[PDB]
Amino acid sequence: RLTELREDIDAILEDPALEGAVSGVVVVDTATGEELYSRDGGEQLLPASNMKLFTAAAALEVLGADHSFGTEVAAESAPGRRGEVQDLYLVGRGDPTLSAEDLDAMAAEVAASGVRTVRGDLYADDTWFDSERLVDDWWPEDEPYAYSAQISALTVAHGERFDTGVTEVSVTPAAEGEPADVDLGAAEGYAELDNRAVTGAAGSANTLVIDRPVGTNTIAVTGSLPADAAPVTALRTVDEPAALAGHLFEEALESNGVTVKGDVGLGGVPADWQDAEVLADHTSAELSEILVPFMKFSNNGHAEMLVKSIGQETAGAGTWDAGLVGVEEALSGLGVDTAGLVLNDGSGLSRGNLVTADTVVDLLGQAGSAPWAQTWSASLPVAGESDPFVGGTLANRMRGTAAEGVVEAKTGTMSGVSALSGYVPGPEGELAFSIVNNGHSGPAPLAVQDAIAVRLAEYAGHQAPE
Ligand SMILES: *B(*)CNC(=O)Cc1ccccc1
Ligand SMILES: [Mg+2]
Ligand SMILES: [Mg+2]
Repeated sequence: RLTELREDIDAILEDPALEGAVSGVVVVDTATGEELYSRDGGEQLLPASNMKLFTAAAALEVLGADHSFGTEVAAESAPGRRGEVQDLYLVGRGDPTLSAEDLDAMAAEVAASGVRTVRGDLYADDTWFDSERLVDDWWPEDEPYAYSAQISALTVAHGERFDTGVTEVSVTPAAEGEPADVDLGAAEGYAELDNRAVTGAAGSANTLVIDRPVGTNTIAVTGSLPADAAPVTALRTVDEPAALAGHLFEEALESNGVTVKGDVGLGGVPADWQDAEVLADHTSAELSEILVPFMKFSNNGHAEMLVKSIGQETAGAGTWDAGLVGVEEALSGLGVDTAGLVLNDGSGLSRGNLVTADTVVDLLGQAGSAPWAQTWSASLPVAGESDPFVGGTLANRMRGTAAEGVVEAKTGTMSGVSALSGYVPGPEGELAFSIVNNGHSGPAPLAVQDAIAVRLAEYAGHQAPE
């Protein structure tokens, strides 16, 4: 029975899609610790987004399932009879899920506290983290896209997925020959527009490009939207997430009757304030809840914020340097052997990251008997599950197969790197597996990843639902 399985997995790895590819494959029955499969379990490989497994584990260890994040508004002193304060400070402390609406709720609190005029400047304070926005080796041609958003302590999160530091751009065709209409979303009056996009003849070719040219804050739109095309929308990153948080907050104060006479800028709360008057605050949901939209959709912004939050917890330094030492420690503390790990970021985006697959499986072991096991395993995408907040990055994979509704795993794909790692729970035993692929040159071996995962779910004692 165990011998049959071993051969099958051999055959699934004969796939011509894994040509020129090193491939780490490890499976461990978790109730015994018996190794069911190993091939190159100790080869170091880029993990892409599976690196998040490591980050998420550390965040629960260091910050707690119970941990929550805060944002505050501060003046040097409370307002008086005339309802005047000088400078105002929006201070964010690494909340990954802060909305425009939470900003509006805070704006109303500022109004309900009796401020009617900010006479000075409004300052965006994100100094709870350092201002290194990007990891060193992340690719500049990549910076305009959501998963590559700049990192900050004070970032406005968009939508129910809480994609941070981005705005939504919408492009609507007009009459043929006229400029397309461009809508910059949140970032209106913040980010510059360069619109060269035009409406083309009805049923012509869509050639629309939406860019943020490197090292600018300008949204350059080019190409031709067909008169009859549906409205196009895209999430693009902005430069300086906090500053936009600031912008959006002035707008909210205006909408809540509180006038600003000054400027909106980056600024830290001065040291020489004696006892700041906190005029408004917001608390995020708890980590265990935030884990869900982070892990299901693989949120890179969240990953890195989390790392910088670990560096604040273990050292009081919202820094990649400190947080990464933080994660390594936490994993070690977990009983994980971190010899093969090289940690260069929390999202997996960096090509300096390295893992081995024994290591990943190891992590899955330890995190499995952890006090916070259920909140951990509940954040993993569940194969074939159509509801986006259950399925996640596995929603439209392994449908109609024994894997559907059972296999919980994290995904991870970029050029030449793909990974799948997680649990196959079943009647037989709760299995834990890791599949990491490097070298391959065509499409990502998702078929292969699937084949294995589906075999395991059967080995564990599941049948395809029909
Ligand atoms: B974690 C699931 N995400 C992805 O597969 C997209 C991604 C993100 C970061 C690194 C590689 C791939
Ligand atoms: Mg605006
Ligand atoms: Mg089943």
